Amino acid sequence: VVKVGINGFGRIGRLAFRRIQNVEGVEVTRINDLTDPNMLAHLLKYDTTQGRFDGTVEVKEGGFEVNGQFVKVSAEREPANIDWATDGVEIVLEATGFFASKEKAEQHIHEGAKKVVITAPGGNDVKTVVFNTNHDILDGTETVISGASCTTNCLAPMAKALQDNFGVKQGLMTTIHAYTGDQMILDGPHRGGDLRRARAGAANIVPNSTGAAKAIGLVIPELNGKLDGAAQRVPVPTGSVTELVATLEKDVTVEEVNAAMKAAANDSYGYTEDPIVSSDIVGISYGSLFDATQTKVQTVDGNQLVKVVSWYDNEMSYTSQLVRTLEYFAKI
Amino acid sequence: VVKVGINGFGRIGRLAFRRIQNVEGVEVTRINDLTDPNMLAHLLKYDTTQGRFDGTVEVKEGGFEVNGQFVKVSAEREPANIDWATDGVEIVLEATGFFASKEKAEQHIHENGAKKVVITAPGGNDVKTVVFNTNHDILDGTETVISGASCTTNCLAPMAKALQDNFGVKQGLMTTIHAYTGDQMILDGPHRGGDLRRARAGAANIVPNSTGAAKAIGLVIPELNGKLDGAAQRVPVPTGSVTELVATLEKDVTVEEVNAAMKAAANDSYGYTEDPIVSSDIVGISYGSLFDATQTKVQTVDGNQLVKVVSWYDNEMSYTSQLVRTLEYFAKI
Amino acid sequence: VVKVGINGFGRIGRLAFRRIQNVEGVEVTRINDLTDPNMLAHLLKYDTTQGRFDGTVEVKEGGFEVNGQFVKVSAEREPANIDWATDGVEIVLEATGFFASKEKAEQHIHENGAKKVVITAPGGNDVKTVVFNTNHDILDGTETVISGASCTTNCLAPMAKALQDNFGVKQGLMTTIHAYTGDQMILDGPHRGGDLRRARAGAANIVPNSTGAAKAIGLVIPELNGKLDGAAQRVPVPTGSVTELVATLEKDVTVEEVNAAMKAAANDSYGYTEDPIVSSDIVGISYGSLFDATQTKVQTVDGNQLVKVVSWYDNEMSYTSQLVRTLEYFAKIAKLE
Amino acid sequence: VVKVGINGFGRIGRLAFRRIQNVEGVEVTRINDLTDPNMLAHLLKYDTTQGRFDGTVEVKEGGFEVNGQFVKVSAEREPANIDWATDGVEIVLEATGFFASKEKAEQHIHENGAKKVVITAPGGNDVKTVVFNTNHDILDGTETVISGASCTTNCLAPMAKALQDNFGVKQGLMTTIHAYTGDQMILDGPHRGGDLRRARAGAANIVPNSTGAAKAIGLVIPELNGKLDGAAQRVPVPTGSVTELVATLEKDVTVEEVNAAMKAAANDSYGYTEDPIVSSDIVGISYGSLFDATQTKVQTVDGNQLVKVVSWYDNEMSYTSQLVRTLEYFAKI
Repeated sequence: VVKVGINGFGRIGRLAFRRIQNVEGVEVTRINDLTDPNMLAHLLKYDTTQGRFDGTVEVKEGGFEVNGQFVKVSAEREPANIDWATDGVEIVLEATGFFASKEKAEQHIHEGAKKVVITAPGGNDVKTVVFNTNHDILDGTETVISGASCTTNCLAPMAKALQDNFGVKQGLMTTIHAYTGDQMILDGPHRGGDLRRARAGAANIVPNSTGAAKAIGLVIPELNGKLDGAAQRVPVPTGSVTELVATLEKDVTVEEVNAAMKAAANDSYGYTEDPIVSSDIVGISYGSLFDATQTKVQTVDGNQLVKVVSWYDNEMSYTSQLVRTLEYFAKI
Repeated sequence: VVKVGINGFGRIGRLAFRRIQNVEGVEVTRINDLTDPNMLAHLLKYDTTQGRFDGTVEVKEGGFEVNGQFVKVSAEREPANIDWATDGVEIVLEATGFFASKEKAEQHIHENGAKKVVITAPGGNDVKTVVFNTNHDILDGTETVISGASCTTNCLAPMAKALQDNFGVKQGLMTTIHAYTGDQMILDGPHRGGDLRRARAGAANIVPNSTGAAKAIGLVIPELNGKLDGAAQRVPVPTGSVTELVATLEKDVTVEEVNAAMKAAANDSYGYTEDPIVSSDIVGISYGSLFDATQTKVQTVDGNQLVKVVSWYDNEMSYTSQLVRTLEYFAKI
Repeated sequence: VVKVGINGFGRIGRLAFRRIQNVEGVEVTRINDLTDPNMLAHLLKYDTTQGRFDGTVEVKEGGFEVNGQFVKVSAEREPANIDWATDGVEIVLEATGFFASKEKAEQHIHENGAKKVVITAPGGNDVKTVVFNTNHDILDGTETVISGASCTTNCLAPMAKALQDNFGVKQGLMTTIHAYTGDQMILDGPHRGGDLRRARAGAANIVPNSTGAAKAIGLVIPELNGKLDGAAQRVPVPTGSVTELVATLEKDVTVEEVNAAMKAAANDSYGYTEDPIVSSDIVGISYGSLFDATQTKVQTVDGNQLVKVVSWYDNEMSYTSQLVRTLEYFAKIAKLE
Repeated sequence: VVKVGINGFGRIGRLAFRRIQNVEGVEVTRINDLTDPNMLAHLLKYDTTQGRFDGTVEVKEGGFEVNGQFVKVSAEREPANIDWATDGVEIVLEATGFFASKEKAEQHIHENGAKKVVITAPGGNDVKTVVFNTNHDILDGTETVISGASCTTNCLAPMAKALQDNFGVKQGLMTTIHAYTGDQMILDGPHRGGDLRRARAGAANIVPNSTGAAKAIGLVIPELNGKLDGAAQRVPVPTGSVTELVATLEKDVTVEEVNAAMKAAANDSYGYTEDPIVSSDIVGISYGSLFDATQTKVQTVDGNQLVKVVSWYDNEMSYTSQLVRTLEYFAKI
């Protein structure tokens, strides 16, 4: 029974919680967010995209009581004074976004938590892990690691599969992504200065930058600098799809490509041949779901351009990955 | 030429600036906002619901150059620190929503600056609230700070008044199927105001919500004071709203009389149709309120009646048009 | 077990089918629809609003295999040519919309056919309209064809009923902030029914629309006959709706009084809540109506009162849940004509 | 001067009509549609995505009176029964989608018929495809029936030809993040064409969908025949689209070089922009395609380059604008 502690109860934090209620070896014994508990309890009970909470949530003095089981809920501002140990928390899921550094993160470790999985990007100190793609790089001596981004978790299994089977020369990625909470609901000043995220998110197709373009080299070394992309935010509250147009070190057919993805299938990387749409991936556990129906292999004058597509619930897919990385990193 | 100053370049502020461009005799010579001029310029040029700006917008030293005309853009945190006079501003449109009291608003008014102020919100105790063409005749010219009511009040006012002048209103409940607003979360998250419903994804839910238009209609129509109440259902539409009013009248009526009466009350602020229009059809209109005769109802049961009247409005542009009419009028009084 | 047959595999038929998988004494053994089987199987496995099918669906020779069970799927144009008996179907759910009359509906009831039919269309003359847990007591079992009312009525009835039984209703006006439906155009175009409002883009407008719920509510609650009337405002939500009733009562009341009464009338078809929920929170619910105590208003002005009560409902699964609950009951109270 | 007749008053037809009201020397004198005139008149006046009609529309005996001018509105099912010649119709905009072939579209050519036809869909074998400002120079003026291509083709063409004429195109793959259209279901249900993806709620999903603009780009830009292939992702926006093209070129290039080439190729049909716009900012434009320099990508990995260019476009109005540009030229040619 791996005891988890969540710091930051946003979309990712709350979904992390939910997902853990369905994973056997793991369970949350301590939550720490700055928001008013009644507010957090309501948001956990009612979710627009992920649906009602599977169970019951009742506010109590120390925290909540989820399905006849008390869960401590604190509102500590600094990792320093979060006595995770009192509740038996051995791993901490840092998802507030204010501790994206090796230093900030380590604060959770005193005696005190033992290991921390960061949601934000790593840097020199932190290793970036996309479960079932490169969690093998973890030896056990790590204290802080990153679960990478939602987009990386979708692109990795797919790109790795292209690399391992045919070898990738280079490629460009385009993600038709759902709008996120950092976009304006209506045209207004985006405190980040982004002239595009300042526009109404659910009323526009909004071009936007991506980090999974380069960061992909931190998960799949042989691809370092080989891939680049962008995104197109669209009016869907959750659910995304990644398109990778690549050039390979070997010629292929649609069937070969599709086959290789099926061969690479597991709990984190699924496979379909059903003509599905966005809504069909809301809430899945796969961090990425290859769509064989969208595969393309254009041949013109002996040269090929390969197109492979993968769907992913930018919310639950990403969360399922975080939860899998947690349970593993904790058992190391 | 009525010189206007805009404090707060948000949705209202920007649309107010836009409307003024098609109102001869009124010009905006200064905008005060804390946001980077470049961000503001961009938002004035490109608008999702109201369209591309009609003309040119350039960021120049000290402000903007819109259609060959210069507009100073300042970023003062304190109203008293805005020298509206140096730019010839005689009347300020308080559109930040941060100031809703006679005291706070009067700061604009001094010698280094403003002469008159129109706040875009319920203005407090010592402030008259005006819905153009409904009660602006109460302005004697001496007042310093006035209120232009709210977007919902401007829709409700002319409609309710027509019911009062023709039949007498005993009491009534109102429901506004309102477009979502910047006040709501784009995706489920902690709402800074603590509102558990505004905390929900605004463009993906029917969201029940309180309002005070019907409750403070007495500030516009004294005879209705305390006679009306309501709420709203926010829906996945970026702009455009409808206000339904169910009430009890003193005289018995027919669907025909209520509609005829509304039509007679029609003017530049209160429109009238019989076309089965829909919400997008009112986006950007100039009427502060548009009565819809196709949705009228007069239910008679055992001698007693319930009358249902409906009016459309662009919670953004309808309101804005009303604010400009009042600015111009108040300024010239 | 009540063996049900579905005729019309649209939103209603498919959801009735999913709901039945969670109801023990009922199962579907025959589906009849003019659509290519593969298309239907796909729409059953995947659903934009009600989610992924709970289990497995495969196209097989002559029908589907759903959760390890075979279900025959035919495409008979005429009810007369559907051997419902062959599959053990005792009760049929007529949801195609093309057999909304008693005479037309009875075509399912032949020798090698079904015994009882429940239409999803409105009823009226020789067809009783039934809103389970509100007026299913009007069924004696001898009836051949009955109606399960409309999505709107199954929401309104339990609420209006409580107001009547406890305080007495004089009159009232209803407005439903309703999700857009399949009869609306996805983009502005000629609506085949000639309706100028349903001709407009359903997911990009607040669209006024007329309902008959309030008018024919008397068919379900005789006392309220002619006492109610209403309409709707279709809004940009693929599913999930809310009904607001505004009425005058026989006696004075308080918010607590009204809410408490609604809570007292709560059961499986009529839930009660006090949480400031929102539209997406009732998508997929099995309640036929969910009273929201946070929206109640009792306005008292100069001695007179206007009472406002609001109930949420998934215009799809709530209605679907009520039909299944009516199918099962009608099937077992069933007496051979 | 040029009198146009419209057959099929759906989205394309009604927009062409509107667009022509703002085009000098072109007037619509005859409309033919099977739909009831009152429903058509209503759809012309009110439009969710393109806004209220610029003027007045009134139903009259045998037609409409638009902005004071009468227009004949008939409902003949067979093209042979439309006496276009009576109204002075010299050219016909065939948009019913039921005569997308030379011999069929030709049924419009007779005594009381027209002299030329422009179909709004891939025309067939003996029909030329035309994207104004990129290849209308192939019109000799003696053709009877021609095609204005598709909405995506009018977007992809100029951009694609700019790359060909400037650097030489090897191959490329297109992806259009497209607005949902009339052929998608508003809610999940059986799609008439058997398409399992178009059967899904188009205003509530990202919907992968096949296209043909890339595979048939050769009918407009010969050198590119068979070098391009694509697909689309329909998203929840009522109108407004953007085309992404990833290709390999004959020459090495830089971002600046590509953008500059695009700017140099700009004109009335092909726009250029460096502002970080969004889809709604594109609704209603007259460009057949608008290149966005802010989205250009030129990736260089070990000496090999992958170029990505992007163009916005209103799948409705951009394409409509192209159609009337072509209609006018063809008629005068």
